[PDB]
Amino acid sequence: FEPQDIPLDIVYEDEDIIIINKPRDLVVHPGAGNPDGTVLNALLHYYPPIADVPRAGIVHRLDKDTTGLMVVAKTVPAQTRLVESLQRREITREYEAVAIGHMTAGGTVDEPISRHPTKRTHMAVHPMGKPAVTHYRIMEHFRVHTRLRLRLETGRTHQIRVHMAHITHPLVGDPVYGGRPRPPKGASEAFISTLRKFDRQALHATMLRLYHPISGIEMEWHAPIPQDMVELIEVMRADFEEHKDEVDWL
Repeated sequence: FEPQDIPLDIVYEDEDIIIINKPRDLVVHPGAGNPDGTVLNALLHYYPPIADVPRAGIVHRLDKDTTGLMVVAKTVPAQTRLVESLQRREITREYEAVAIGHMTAGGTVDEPISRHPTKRTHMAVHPMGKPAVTHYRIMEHFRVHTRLRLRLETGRTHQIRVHMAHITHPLVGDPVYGGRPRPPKGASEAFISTLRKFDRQALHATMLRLYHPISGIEMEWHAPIPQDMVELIEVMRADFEEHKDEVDWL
C-alpha cells in the first residue's frame, strides 16, 4: 500500500469527492495477483492525505478491464456517507456493454451469485449463492451481437459479466465467461480482426449519479465509451448494414 506514480483521469473534484474515469488494465484495490499498481496506489500518490481515509476513499469498484466512472471519498465523513448512500442504492451507475448473440428484448437477470467451487478466480450463478439483480435494455441491434445499457440493484464481483453469460449472452471480449468464441460467418476481415484484438469484456460505466455527501446536491457525470468499444461498435454496425443490404437492390 505504497504511493505509486500512476496517472488518473479526474473528471471532477471538489473538497470532498473525486470522480475518475478508469481505463482498462487497472485494478482498483490490491489483492491476490495484484499487490500494487492499483487505483489505491495512484490515489496515495495523487493525494497522500487520503491515507487517513478507510481504503483510501474507495467506496465502489470496477474490474481491472472494465472501464468507467467511479467516485472516491477524500474525507472520512464523505466516505461514511457515500458508503451509506451506496447501500441505500442512492448512487446510480449505468453501464454500456456489447454482448454476444442477437437479443430480442431487454430484461432482468435475478440469479444468485457465488464463488466458483473449482476455479478460484471465477464467480458463478448458483441457487445457493447470494441474491443478485441485473437490469438491461437493448440500445442497438447488430447481426449476432447486441449493444446494451444496464443498471443494477446489487453490485457483486463480476455480476454483469456472469449474469450475461448465464443467459447465453456473455460480453464480447470477456476472457473468463466465454466472450471470445469463434467469429460469426460472413464476417469481413476488419470485423474478424477487430474481434481478435478486443481482449477485454465490452463493459463501460458511462454514467454516475449521486447526491453530494456533504451538500446533498444531486450530481451526474457522463463518460463516453472508450475508443476500443467505439471501433468495435462501428465495425459491427458496418457488418449489420452490409447484412441488411442483402436484397435492397434486388
